[PDB]
Amino acid sequence: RRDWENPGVTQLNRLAAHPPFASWRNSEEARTDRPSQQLRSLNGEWRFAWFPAPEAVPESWLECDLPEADTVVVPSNWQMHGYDAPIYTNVTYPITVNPPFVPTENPTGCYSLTFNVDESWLQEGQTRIIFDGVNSAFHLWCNGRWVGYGQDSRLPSEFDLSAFLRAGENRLAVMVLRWSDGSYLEDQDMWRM
Amino acid sequence: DEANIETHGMVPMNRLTDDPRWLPAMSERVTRMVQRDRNHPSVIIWSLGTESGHGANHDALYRWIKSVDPSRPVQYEGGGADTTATDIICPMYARVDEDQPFPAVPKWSIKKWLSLPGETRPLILCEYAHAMGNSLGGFAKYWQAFRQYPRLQGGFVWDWVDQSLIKYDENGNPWSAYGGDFGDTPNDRQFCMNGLVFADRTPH
Amino acid sequence: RRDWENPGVTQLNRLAAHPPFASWRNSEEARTDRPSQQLRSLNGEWRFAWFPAPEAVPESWLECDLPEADTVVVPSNWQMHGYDAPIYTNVTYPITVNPPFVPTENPTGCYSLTFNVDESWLQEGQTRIIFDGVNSAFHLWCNGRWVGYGQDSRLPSEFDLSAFLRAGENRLAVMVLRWSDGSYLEDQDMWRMSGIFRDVSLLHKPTTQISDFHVATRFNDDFSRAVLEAEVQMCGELRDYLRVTVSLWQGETQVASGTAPFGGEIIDERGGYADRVTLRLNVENPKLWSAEIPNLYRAVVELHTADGTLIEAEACDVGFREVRIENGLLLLNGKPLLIRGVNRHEHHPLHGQVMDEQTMVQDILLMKQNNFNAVRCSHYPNHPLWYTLCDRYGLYVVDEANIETHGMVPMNRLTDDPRWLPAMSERVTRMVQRDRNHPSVIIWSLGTESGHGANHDALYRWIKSVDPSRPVQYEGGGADTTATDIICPMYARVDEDQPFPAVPKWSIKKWLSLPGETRPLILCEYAHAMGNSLGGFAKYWQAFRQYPRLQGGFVWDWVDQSLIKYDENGNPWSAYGGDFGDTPNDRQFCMNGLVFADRTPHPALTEAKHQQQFFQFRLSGQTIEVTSEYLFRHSDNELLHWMVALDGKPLASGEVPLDVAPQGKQLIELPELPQPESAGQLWLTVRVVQPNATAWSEAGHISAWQQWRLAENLSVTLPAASHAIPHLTTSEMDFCIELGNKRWQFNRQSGFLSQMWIGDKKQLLTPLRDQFTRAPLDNDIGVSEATRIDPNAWVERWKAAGHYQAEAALLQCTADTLADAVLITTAHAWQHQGKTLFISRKTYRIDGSGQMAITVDVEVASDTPHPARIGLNCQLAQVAERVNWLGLGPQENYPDRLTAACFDRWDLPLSDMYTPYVFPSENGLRCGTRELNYGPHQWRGDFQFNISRYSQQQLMETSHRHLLHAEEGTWLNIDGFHMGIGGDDSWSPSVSAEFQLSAGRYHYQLVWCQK
Ligand SMILES: O=C1O[C@H](CO)[C@H](O)[C@H](O)[C@H]1O
Ligand SMILES: O=C1O[C@H](CO)[C@H](O)[C@H](O)[C@H]1O
Ligand SMILES: [Mg+2]
Ligand SMILES: [Mg+2]
Ligand SMILES: [Mg+2]
Ligand SMILES: [Mg+2]
Ligand code: NA
Ligand code: NA
Ligand code: NA
Ligand code: NA
Ligand code: NA
Ligand code: NA
Repeated sequence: RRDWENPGVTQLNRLAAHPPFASWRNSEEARTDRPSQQLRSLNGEWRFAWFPAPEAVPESWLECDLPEADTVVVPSNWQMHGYDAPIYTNVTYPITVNPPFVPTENPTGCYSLTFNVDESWLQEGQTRIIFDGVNSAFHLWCNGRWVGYGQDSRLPSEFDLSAFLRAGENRLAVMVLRWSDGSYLEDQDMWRM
Repeated sequence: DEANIETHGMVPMNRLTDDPRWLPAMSERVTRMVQRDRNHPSVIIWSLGTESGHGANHDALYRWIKSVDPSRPVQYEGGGADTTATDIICPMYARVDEDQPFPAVPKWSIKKWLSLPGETRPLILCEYAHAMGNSLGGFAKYWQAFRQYPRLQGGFVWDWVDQSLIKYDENGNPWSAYGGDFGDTPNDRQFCMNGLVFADRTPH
Repeated sequence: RRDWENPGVTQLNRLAAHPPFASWRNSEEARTDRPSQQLRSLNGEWRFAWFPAPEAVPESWLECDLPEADTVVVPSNWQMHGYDAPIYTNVTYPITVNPPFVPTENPTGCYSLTFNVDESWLQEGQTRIIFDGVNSAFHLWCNGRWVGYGQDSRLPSEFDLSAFLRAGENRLAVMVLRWSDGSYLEDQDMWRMSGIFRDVSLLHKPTTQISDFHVATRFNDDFSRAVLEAEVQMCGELRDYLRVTVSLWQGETQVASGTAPFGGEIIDERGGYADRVTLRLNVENPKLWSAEIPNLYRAVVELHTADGTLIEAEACDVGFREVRIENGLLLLNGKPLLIRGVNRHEHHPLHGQVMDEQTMVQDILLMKQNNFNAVRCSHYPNHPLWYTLCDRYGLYVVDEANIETHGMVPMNRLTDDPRWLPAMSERVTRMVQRDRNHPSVIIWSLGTESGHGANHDALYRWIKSVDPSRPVQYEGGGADTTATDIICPMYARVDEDQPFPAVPKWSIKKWLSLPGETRPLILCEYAHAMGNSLGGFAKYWQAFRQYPRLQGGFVWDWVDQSLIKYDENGNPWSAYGGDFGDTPNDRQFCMNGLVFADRTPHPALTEAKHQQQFFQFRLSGQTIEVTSEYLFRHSDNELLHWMVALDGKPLASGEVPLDVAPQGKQLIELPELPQPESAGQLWLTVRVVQPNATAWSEAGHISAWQQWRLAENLSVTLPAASHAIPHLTTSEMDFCIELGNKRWQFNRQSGFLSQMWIGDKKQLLTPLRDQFTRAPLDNDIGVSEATRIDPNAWVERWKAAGHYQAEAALLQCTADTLADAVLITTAHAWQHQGKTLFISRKTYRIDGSGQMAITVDVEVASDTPHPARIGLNCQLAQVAERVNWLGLGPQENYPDRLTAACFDRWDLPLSDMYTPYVFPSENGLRCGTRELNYGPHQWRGDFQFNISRYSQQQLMETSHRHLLHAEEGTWLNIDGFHMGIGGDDSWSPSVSAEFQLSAGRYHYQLVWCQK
């Protein structure tokens, strides 16, 4: 399935959209808008590898960090890290106009992260992952198992990781595609990253 | 608040937005936006996106919003700035006194646009006074009209900050780069710099 | 991927929807609409194998026929071949409600077809396959390779097989799933079946082709001039030499034509559509289309080169008509319509939901023959041929999207969820893209019973934007939401409000004038014709005619959804909910039609025909005023026949040609009617007859009728004096009376006439007793179940009050000898647990002439539920071939459903005095009867009666008509009064107050004698 070349598939297993949540367990913290122990940020150093196309991504990556990958800061546009060139085009699409298809040479960004989750999250409640922005489409894996897929580079994509998380170390695998059928709806006059 | 939808490069511009096949993809960019930001008081108007012509998908989504959230007007400039999918006449670069009668999507003088037969909507340019390089000549002409005409309620200058990027030379000294400076081609060169301030926020 | 449990995946590799194509390579064949060599049918014998789930299907099936498979005909529903059971459920979903998931045990139908494909089809062009209907989802394979997937059981799914085919033998494998996420949007109240129930075919199109085309017709103020606008789209390589020619034909005469190269007008800053072209043809004095005169033109769309070389041609029938709502009225060609509509499901007693041309033609003819001019596709796009037939025969059509989520809680849980907007949009948009060129379709419907959600508002606007030529309606959420141009309630009553919270059903007359309301009102459903129903139908039509903005409605519904099953002896019988083991099920609720599944009319059909007549009549003196309700046609195929009779005895008759303009009037002066030579009531009956046969009716067809009482001469002459005097004999247990060869016996213990003798042959099998109950009609029952009682239903109120258990208690029984007669006086009280329900006081006067005059006076406790009837009954020993009566007929008629019946002398075989409702109940009643004759018996008076070989007891104890058995003798029920049957709906008391027996005291008299 080349879900990234089908406008009929804009996501897979993605949760419903909603207003900003923090899941406070103290009304006074909610009122004052202070931090919430139930909302953790995964921003920081991640592992990253660049590929010319998704077909070039090694399957071992799903359950094992790629030795040749680099440690980079997230969030970020990989063009700003020098992996490939940012493209500045106004009206004309950066790829051949042939919907819903995109170029076979599709820059793929493979992000990964090893993290731990406090025990209590594993015994009760629902734990979801929130990607406020991924350009322009991606597939998600947690501990080697496929979780979901999502499009639209400017809105959050959320997925329930409750059934995927384990005690100790967990690993996220995010394969980001530069181009997708979603690109046909994102032809803004700005740098294409 | 504007939906992440722009199909400017299509020919015609509404080839996708008038196609029911793309209604699903388009609807999610609109509906998920409203679901996320509808509680923000700062958001006072919803936008269906930009430069995607005027397609039947815009009308459907326009009505969806009007139904889901009647507290905010909905605007969209595609297809002539005054279609059935916008509550506000929101032209891009329409001039103060001079008409630009392009076929199908003319940009009437804003003073004239307001009184076209049957027209009663407020007019707020979603884009005007292209601030590219040494620009903003004639800016005062817009504000004199905004103040004299009740229904001419302003607009949004294009735009805030230059989209120039930092590159370094041999001596590791930084310089502002634009289209094509990364080997990117085809590219549109300096057309990515239309701000009132430099990328570092230094005022023009 | 479990695509069948993902509302985000409604298809894979499916081609865009479009109007009917045939890819003619000859313009003349396109014009005449003859067959096309480029459109083959793959209908016929296929290979089929049934599996309990998709995971049980062997991979070998993808490239090799399964030996265990059977050869079956396609199209078809596999439940009809017996592979599994069809399920009948109304509102509750046939599967657990857990969107978007379905049962793991999901019946899977594996179809396959080995067929040939000629090399010419593969050497060039595009070969695609078209599945007109697959219920409810399927994956497709061609020569072992996966092609695509499709959902929405009521619209065609097309795929390009150009790259999968080979010259010679090919094999298609189709895995059909019974359940899918699509099922959540298909909760219509009908049998739940599955399979490839619609046509399958192969269509060859050129590389450069016509990919779509829209036809529009706009007019000037008086419709004296029209402009036909045709937008045509193409696929393939764009070239300057390409051209499109749209020609309009009226028979073999080309009336107009237009040619132009591709390239539309500039649309936006990026230009226009280079792959599109709009042709505009001027048409002077166009012949207008309507259900009255279905005038049609032929539009031929030719894709060709600059100098005339044809690439391909498509075409359609064009009906010049304008549909618009103005000032609160729905107008057709500038005239306010009056919809005589009916809801019609696609149902066949043997084939299930497979539709064939014969059946469709038979339905249309019956509909038009019974004065219907409109039909609603309840509740999904129909078989494509349906629209073509409606275009040609002339019926107004409401095309409806296949969307119904009745079983959800609340009803709009999915339709208000943006996550289901994609699935919903495809059912609406693909429908419009398919049927937008059919003139018969005058209104689009967004579906039914799915509440009102934001998705409806979005799609409503989409249609309004894409096709401004037709109004859009939708009843969900209150029938008057922002998603409907027409107030279209279901079962809203005429004068009575039903103020339900949130979604009240206002009296239709009240609904129109609610503050701020200005829209027209047309019920999308009314007069629920379930079983013995349609009582009160005349009230709706009187309102429709008096109020301009009340423009009709669609009766629910056309045909009973019963299915044929065979007994141990191989004889067929009609089955309903649960008869296939299906459970849960909603029993007989699937049978609400005006006609039986085999299309035999129910008695109600005639009441509808009469009320939907297109000619109205008024009588003044000897002048009959005929008014035409036709909006466009003159009465050029009608003659008025009149007849005057004295109590059934023809006095005079004649004929007069009708020449009335649409909405015009005609005065007909009847000649001098000579006074009768005897006493009695003179009756005038008029009938509109169509001399000539038509495309929908045969010569001599009766389209309308009406009756009037003329002069009446009350009899004042007393009977010839008798010399004989009946002799009264008394015993401890009986009061016997004898006169000549006749004898009467009254049981002194029961107080009823226990026997009568002609000569010395017994006349009764059961004593003549009072009866205050009736075998419950479906309307009496409502949704009351034995395990789920609804206390409000009439049957429940009667049961709770003990009307069915009441025992007659003798209060009096005397006998007096008069000058020339014997007088028996009786009095009974029916009590239930100390409560006196009824009191019956009678007198039987037997004179020397042998006549027994029975006088009855009944008292009804004001606080007991109003009784179903007030009469007498007995089982006669006689079993005669015919029934002759002077009263309303010839068909079954009840107090609130007798406008269609006429007063006259009727004679029918006993069998016709019984209406075979699949679910047995009180039936066959005839009202306003002054004389009844059966065998040597004659009853005179002013009563209601029904007569058959079935007792009320058997009828109420029997669930299916094929289980009834003729009892000994003939059961006779003679009522002085009978309650209405109702029908405004069949799930709440619907009998209007004026037809309820609430007078408290009743009186009636009957004379029983021998002829
Ligand atoms: O119409 C427009 O004009 C600007 C030109 O700089 C810029 O491209 C905006 O994104 C676009 O909406
Ligand atoms: O409201 C309705 O009433 C009918 C009852 O027989 C039938 O279920 C229709 O499909 C439904 O729309
Ligand atoms: Mg996609
Ligand atoms: Mg642009
Ligand atoms: Mg699905
Ligand atoms: Mg229903
Ligand atoms: Na102003
Ligand atoms: Na720019
Ligand atoms: Na009316
Ligand atoms: Na029903
Ligand atoms: Na005539
Ligand atoms: Na019964």
